[PDB]
Order: sequence, then structure tokens, then C-alpha cells
Amino acid sequence: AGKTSSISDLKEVPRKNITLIRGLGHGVYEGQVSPLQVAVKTLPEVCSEQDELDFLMEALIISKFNHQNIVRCIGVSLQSLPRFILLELMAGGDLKSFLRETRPRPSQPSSLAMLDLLHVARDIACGCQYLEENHFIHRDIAARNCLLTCPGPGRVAKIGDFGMARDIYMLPVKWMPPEAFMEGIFTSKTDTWSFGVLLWEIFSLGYMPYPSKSNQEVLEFVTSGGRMDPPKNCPGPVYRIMTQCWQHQPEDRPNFAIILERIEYCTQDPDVINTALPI
Ligand SMILES: Cc1cc(-n2cc(S(=O)(=O)C3COC3)c3ccc(N[C@@H](C)c4ccc(F)cn4)nc32)n[nH]1
Repeated sequence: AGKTSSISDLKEVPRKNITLIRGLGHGVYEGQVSPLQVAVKTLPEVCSEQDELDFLMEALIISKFNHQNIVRCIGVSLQSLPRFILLELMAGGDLKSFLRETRPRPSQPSSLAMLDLLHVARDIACGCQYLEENHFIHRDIAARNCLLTCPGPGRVAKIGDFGMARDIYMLPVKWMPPEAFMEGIFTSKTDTWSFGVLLWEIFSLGYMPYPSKSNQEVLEFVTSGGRMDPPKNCPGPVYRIMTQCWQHQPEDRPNFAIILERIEYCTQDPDVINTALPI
């Protein structure tokens, strides 16, 4: 279940059956298939031939995943311009914006709870376990690349963008372990490190990692052994998962099966889930 497919296996949706509504972001439109709501990621008609294969390849990989914590590919419109990849619409939006906007505030407190954060972490960890089990390295696990099905209770978090893994088939230094940015070595353990950073992102409620450091400051900091402090109010058991994710040797980092169990232990400890979030 690697790249045992080609363009011909993609579901071509006739262009006249696709409607573009409103723009959602960049780096994509809300759309309609005739009925059915979709997201449409577009390839600018103004682009190089390298861009075109990059677009095509991303569609192929996303079409081949089958996992509940990975955004679904509905289909494609590659034979008309601009080319489209049609993807599952995620009304909860990107994980970064969700955390920043649902931060408990005086007017709306207890908006989010620790357990809700644990569930997002589990969801994304579950998707990463599937990628690792299928020998796929994401290379860019980060809150900005995760999506939520809806805002309220019952939200599901899914990995929803694969641009960086597609590129090596600028660099997000603040999410990369030493062996990645020093050697260009990528393994399933480099995603583990990134998951630790994402974990820090979740429990900080959408803070930028290493908040006062530049990329080079981080690179020197991480190489010399420096690690982030716990997010405000972060339970110890959760921070320990982050710190085990940031072990210097990849071989000393947990795989995603182990991370999931550890998040679940966190999920069934009252001192963890009864910890109040900062407002
Ligand atoms: C593939 C997909 C995307 C998506 N989507 C749904 C909304 S939204 O629900 O309209 C939100 C507006 O306020 C509520 C949304 C907003 C921004 C966004 N950015 C794009 C660049 C993106 C792509 C991948 C990724 F992981 C993160 N972001 N994508 C949004 N659904 N499905």
C-alpha cells in the first residue's frame, strides 16, 4: 500500500458537476458536487511543470489513504483547468485557529477542557500510527496541518495537508528533530518528534513553539539539548509524553502505538483531566 497506483486510478469528477463557492485559505475553496459539500484544493493555472507533478502526486497519495483521522479524498477534476483535488469539508477548520479562538475567556469559560485536548491528541496520534504502520513519513506534523470536523463536542481531528511530504518525494525547523535538520534523515521517529511539538501546540492552546526564538536560535538551542518548558497548566504526565517525543536519539523516542497508550493513560487519570485550563 505504497505508490502502487497512477493517475488513472483517481476518481475523475466531471467539471460541470463541481461548484466553487467561497475561498477558505491558501498554501483552497469550499465547494459543491452535484447534494454534497466538498473542499476544493486548486492548482493555479499559472504554474511550472514541477508544480504540476507536485499537485498530481499529492492527489495520488491522499487518494490512497483510508483512515478516519485523515481527511478523505472525494475525487479529482484533473482533466480541466485549473485542476482540482476534492477533499472532505472540515467545518471545525484548522487546529491552530481553533485553539486560538476557543481559548477560555472571561465571557466564555470552560469552553474547552483538558479532556478535549487529549482527544485531539489521540485523534492525530491515531492518524500518525496509521501513517507509520503504512511506512509513510509526513515530515510536517503541525497544528496548522490538522483540521477539525466541527467546533463543538464530538469534533474529530484529522491530518489534512501533505504538502511537505509531497515536496521531498522553507523548512519547518521548529518542528524537526536534530537528525532531520542536520542530516536530512527522515524516519517514523522524525514524525514522533513533530508530534511532541504538536502536543506542545495543543496544550499551549495554539502558541507558536519556541515563542521568542528565531529558527537559528532554535537550531542551536535544540542541538545543545534545550527543550521547551511545559505549556501553562500542562499536567506532568502530558509534558512527559512531549519530552519523550523530543529524545535526542530517534531510537529513544516512542513509536505512535506507545504514544497513543500513554495519551490514553492520561485520558483515564483524574488529576490530568480535572486540571483547569488557563484563561
Ligand atoms: C482540506 C480541507 C480544508 C478544510 N477547511 C475547512 C475550513 S472552514 O471549516 O471553512 C473554517 C473557516 O472557519 C471555519 C477551512 C479553513 C481554512 C483552511 N485552510 C486550508 C489551507 C487547510 C488545508 C489543510 C489543512 F490541514 C488546514 N488548512 N481549510 C479549511 N476542510 N478540508
